Amino acid sequence: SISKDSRIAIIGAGPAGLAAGMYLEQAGFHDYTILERTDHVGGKCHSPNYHGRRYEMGAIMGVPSYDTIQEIMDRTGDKVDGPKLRREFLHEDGEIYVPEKDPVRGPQVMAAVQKLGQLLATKYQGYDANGHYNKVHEDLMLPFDEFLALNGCEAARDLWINPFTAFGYGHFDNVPAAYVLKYLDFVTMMSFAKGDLWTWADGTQAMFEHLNATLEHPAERNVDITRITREDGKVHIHTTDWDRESDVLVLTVPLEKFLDYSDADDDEREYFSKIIHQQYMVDACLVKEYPTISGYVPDNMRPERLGHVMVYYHRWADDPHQIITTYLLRNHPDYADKTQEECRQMVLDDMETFGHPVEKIIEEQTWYYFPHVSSEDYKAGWYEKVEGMQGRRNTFYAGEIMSFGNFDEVCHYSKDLVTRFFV
Ligand SMILES: Cc1cc2nc3c(=O)[nH]c(=O)nc-3n(C[C@H](O)[C@H](O)[C@H](O)COP(=O)(O)OP(=O)(O)OC[C@H]3O[C@@H](n4cnc5c(N)ncnc54)[C@H](O)[C@@H]3O)c2cc1C
Ligand code: NA
Repeated sequence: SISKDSRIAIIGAGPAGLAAGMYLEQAGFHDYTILERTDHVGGKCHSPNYHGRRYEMGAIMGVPSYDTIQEIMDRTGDKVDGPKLRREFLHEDGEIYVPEKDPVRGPQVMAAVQKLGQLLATKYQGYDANGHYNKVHEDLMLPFDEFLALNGCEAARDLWINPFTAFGYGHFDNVPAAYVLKYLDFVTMMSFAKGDLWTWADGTQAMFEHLNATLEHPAERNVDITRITREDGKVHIHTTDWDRESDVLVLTVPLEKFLDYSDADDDEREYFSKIIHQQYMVDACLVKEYPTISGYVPDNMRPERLGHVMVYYHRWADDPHQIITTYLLRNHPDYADKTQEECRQMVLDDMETFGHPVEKIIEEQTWYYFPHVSSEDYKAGWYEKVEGMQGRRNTFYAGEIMSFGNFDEVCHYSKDLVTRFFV
């Protein structure tokens, strides 16, 4: 479909762009370049150093069905070798509870989970295909909570919420089921429930730094792209230090932000303007009365508790002076955005309520997170349109918006992008 001698410009050296280069290269496309704006690779897989070890400012974990990430690891020599994950559940007052042994609610949840599994196995068979170019059932276009209510499966939300809302992906009242069930597909949900999770001692970033190194063309970094245009069957890229012509453009960067430095056409502008994102804030903390385990707080995952700590990550069990990361959301469609200052204050108060008071915040990051569209826009055929635009003026669209904000999903999509359009 596309000629091996094409000059291919990939924008972004996150998992998505690095994967694009890997699978292009392995398909015989040797003239790609990856353009990265920062000084580093891995994107939201970001594993900085502290006291001889690496902590996670972004992604922490995978599941055994992360087949594409296994291929990446087959290529780099990396191994799943991080510390074990364990967790407790806390109420918003900090008291420990065991929802798995709630004799009334527990059965209700697992019964709903059983029923949903059967629906997914029959009625919604195909729901978990990567990307959204296979048009899902209309039901999956509804907010997850409405999708569950339609099917009499409300109580299932209790299991699904913890690795979703706490993981920054937003709230079940508004986020379409399509996203939730592609990420937390039945088998993936089961792996999470069971604690069968991948972590890396050197961070999730490490395998991406290593992938980049294995590439024929490691990413070019500190590349400040000021403008892109696509006249006359060609791509023209202008950066502070140069400007070059390519034959093919691959975007793994945010598509609404792309509008501000490109000759974006009417469709691009109209549709990329609909993209909404999460403001997901992570605080790298030194604390007293070091936790003995990670904690989730479902009470603080309610929209009424927006900006509160939903979860904190106990990474290094042996060293009580190592980093504990905290996680909170600053936005919700039906609420005013929470300010950084006020959310930072909640980090301190909540961690104190939890009995693990903060001595120091050494790093803090609000991420551009989980780009997506509303149920209304999804229903109106957003992905039909954008997937119909694939290749228009030699521009291909990828990254988080085109699949899901998880590093296996975006890598998987980049791989299939090669199969779908290039080979
Ligand atoms: C706190 C947190 C927890 C997470 N937990 C998990 C998890 O448990 N499991 C999981 O699978 N995933 C997890 N993720 C999500 C995962 O990290 C991302 O979905 C993944 O990194 C997406 O890869 P990407 O390449 O599409 O986007 P990104 O990682 O965001 O990378 C995009 C790249 O493009 C670059 N870029 C942006 N603009 C430009 C520009 N204008 N010009 C050039 N380059 C540009 C960026 O600098 C970046 O390198 C987590 C993320 C965070 C923040
Ligand atoms: Na459970």
